[PDB]
Amino acid sequence: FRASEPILSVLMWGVNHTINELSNVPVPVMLMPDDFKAYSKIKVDNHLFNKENLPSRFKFKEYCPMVFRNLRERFGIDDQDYQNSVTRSAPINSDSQGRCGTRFLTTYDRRFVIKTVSSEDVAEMHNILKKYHQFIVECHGNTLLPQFLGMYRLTVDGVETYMVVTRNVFSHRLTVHRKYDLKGSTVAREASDKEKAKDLPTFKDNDFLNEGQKLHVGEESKKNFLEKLKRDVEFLAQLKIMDYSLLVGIHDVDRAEQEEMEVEERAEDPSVDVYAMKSHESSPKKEVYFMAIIDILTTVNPEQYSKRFNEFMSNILT
Amino acid sequence: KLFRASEPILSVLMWGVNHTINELSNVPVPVMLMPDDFKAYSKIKVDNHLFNKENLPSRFKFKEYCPMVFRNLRERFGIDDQDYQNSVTRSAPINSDSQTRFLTTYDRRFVIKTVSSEDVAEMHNILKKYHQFIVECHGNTLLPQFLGMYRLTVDGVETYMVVTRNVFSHRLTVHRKYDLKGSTVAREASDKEKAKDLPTFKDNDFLNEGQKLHVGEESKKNFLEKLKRDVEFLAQLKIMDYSLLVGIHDVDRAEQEEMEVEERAEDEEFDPSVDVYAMKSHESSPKKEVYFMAIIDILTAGAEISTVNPEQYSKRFNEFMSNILT
Repeated sequence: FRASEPILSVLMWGVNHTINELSNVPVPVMLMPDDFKAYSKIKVDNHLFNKENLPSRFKFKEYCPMVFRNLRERFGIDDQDYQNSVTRSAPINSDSQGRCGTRFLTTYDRRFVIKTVSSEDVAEMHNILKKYHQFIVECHGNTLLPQFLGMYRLTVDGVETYMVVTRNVFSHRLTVHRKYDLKGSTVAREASDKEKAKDLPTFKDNDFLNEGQKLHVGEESKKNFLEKLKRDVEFLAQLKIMDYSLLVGIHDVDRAEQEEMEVEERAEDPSVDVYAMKSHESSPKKEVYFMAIIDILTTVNPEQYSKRFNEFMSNILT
Repeated sequence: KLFRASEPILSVLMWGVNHTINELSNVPVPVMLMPDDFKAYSKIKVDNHLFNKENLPSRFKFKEYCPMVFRNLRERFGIDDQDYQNSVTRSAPINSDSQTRFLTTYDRRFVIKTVSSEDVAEMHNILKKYHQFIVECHGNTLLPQFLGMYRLTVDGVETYMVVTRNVFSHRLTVHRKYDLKGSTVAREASDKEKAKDLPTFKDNDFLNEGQKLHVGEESKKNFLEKLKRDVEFLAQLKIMDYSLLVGIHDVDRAEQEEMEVEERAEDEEFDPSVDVYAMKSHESSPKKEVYFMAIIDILTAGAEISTVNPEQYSKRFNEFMSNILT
């Protein structure tokens, strides 16, 4: 069975079809250059058949099936785990920010996020995809960079929709009590918005800066984190990357307890290194940080944005 | 991991019966078939660029007629969809002895025929009646048991196919074959068929050969009763020109053939049908042979303009076949 929105049903049907389809096409010894130009396209038109959840006519297109499929194993994700996260239960909405873009979804299990990109972006992914993949080859899938697991284009009512599935920054288990969108840019737009008075506000640079923000990772982990950062922002620099920021999610354990308790009261802490990473445990007082670089796709010119982004983040940690 | 065949047409088939059957595994089995189900269909258009082409065409279309009705016709004939699927996708379907094309799954259990646009239409006209018939016979007929009907397109060329459980068994070999039409003497014999392969002998060939066909007296009854209602059903419609396929399997001969095969692994280097699976077989009154009989062409001098009609062909077909077995 499928979802609510006909597009969410065509998505589940698509990631299911494409992944199964891929289960029969053998894993190559290496990715040829054509694999970064290939794609799969499917046009369905069922008459009086199978329509209790799917549109009678729709199209589904998967960009570079082989390269993302490899990017998946490279990020240690089992295709079938990927498939079930998307087809088991319809993907719930998260919060599609009030600006550039359209929507932000997340699988029922909160593990993967489905961002609806633009035709422009889908073209950017293709330009960068080859280099980015080679980068991922020599990092062993260890980066604060978004780990792209798949990119699709669904069409319903002749309306094309582009999407870019990616493992989320925040964990699928633990809750993000306080969030941030550190751009690192020299003082411009970065503060009080209606957001501050929202469900979960996306505070910016100066908000975080004035809060004398506590981010004690240690001296062992802060090193390893900042060293990733150095090579990422440097990679992006190698290829003109447009205004990207660092996503910051904070999880207060003690607060989590209380919330968890009330839930248990009405009837009457740990991330997972691999299966929900990007997490960072606090040196002392119970907290977990979630940090990773974010809008790699799409006022001074960005090559200089690198050193600034790293220098801003270089001071956060302790 | 399921690779494909030689001809791109056989690869689009395996891809199709695999896609459609999996697709069907998610659409629940109805309490009953609505009238729309006999008018429905599923259509798929594939266009892969530089992807998945070591066995499949980069662009192709696949269409399945009335997915729900055949899927029901399948369980009604006691066939598991996945068993059906694997027979067609596990290993490319080999060619048979086409009288356009005649294929058979690697396991010899299902036969794939290439029908015409006309036939595909005939299937639709009869499909609701035929299905109702199958409902009240418990899948026990000498009539072809249609399991699926498709239309594949490659190089913009449409191809129609009608999958059906075969008359002959997938295990036992047919030593002598026949195509008994029952029609009053005419082309009641085979020309270049007598060639050397497995000849499709005809009425008069069978008639002159003093044909022994001892089915018994308990099975002869059940067969003729089963035949009476089929040819009568076909009559009720308009169907004609159909014949009865007859396959004979000599056990003792089979032994020898089987032995030499075992003998070569020595030098150079249980027995009958399954009522359920091979359900058209008939044991001979004496332990010596197995017969395979079922109606077949259900779709498509002096004075030509004044011949035999549907209602007349019925009684004749049953009367001719009524004497074959004893």
